[PDB]
Amino acid sequence: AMASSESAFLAQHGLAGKTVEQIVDTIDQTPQSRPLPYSASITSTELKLSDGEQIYTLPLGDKFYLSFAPYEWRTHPCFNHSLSGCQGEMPNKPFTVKVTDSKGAVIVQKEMQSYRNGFIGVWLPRNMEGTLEVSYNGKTASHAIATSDDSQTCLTELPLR
Amino acid sequence: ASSESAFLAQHGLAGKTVEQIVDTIDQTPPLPYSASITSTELKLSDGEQIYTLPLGDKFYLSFAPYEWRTHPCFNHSLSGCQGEMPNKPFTVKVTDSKGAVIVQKEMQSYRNGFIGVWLPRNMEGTLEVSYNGKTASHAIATSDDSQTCLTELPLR
Ligand SMILES: [Cl-]
Repeated sequence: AMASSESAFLAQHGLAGKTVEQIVDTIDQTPQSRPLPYSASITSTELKLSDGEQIYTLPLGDKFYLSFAPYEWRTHPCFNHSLSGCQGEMPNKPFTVKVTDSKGAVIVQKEMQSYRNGFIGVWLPRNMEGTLEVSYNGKTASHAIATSDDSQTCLTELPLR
Repeated sequence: ASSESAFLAQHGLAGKTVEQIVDTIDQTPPLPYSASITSTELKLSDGEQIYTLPLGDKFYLSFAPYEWRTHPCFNHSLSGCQGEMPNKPFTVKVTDSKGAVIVQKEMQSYRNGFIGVWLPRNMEGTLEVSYNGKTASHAIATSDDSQTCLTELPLR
């Protein structure tokens, strides 16, 4: 009969009518310093949103979201990515990004720009295992990744050497 | 925890992707809640409040082949007029405007007489359904304002 607080939250933060990917992309890529006015974190299966004590959960779709932040000097640990609170070391930098699965298939291969928050997000098939490689100005980092339901959505262990 | 998050947990929708939730609902063999799907979201209600779950990259189209009788339908929901041919085998083909075959599958209609397909967004094309040497066809589109229910499929 009446609009939920959850539905109203969506409407007031610019998120109504968007697909869940567009919502995640919009939030992760917002060109503001952190923290954002509301909290947002992402797991293998849910986007969690909050205006205060109260939490809304939006199911993800067919694709797993991995957000990673390459670094040169220092890093911080991360399991589920905070779209609203975390700052990576390298904002607005051009990277070359390659994701390859366990049987050699290239899933991602392109030039990507890190966001204001220093992260890059990719949308990946679920239940794969593979490798992410990142490269910047002659330097590279790589790390094993997986996209099962218990896999992390945040990868910060990418020291460029 | 919000009314919304609790609702999902309580009805065992927690940790499912939005496609799994839609599939579960549409394919159920008497859900204690209401549900309606649009081009861009799933609406859920407990009768007091309405929750909205954004869909993903694919459009959900639910359709009902028929032989003798049919009913008009805008967006697909649990309530309203149901389909006509429950738990039957069909062969479903979807071709896009440039002739690419998008789906070609044998699919079983659900207890409500519908079949659901997940399609790329912003495409136009044709849906064709076969059953016992009879066929039905209809133009379809998956734009942000297209309907998610198609009942105009007379098997002939
Ligand atoms: Cl709510």
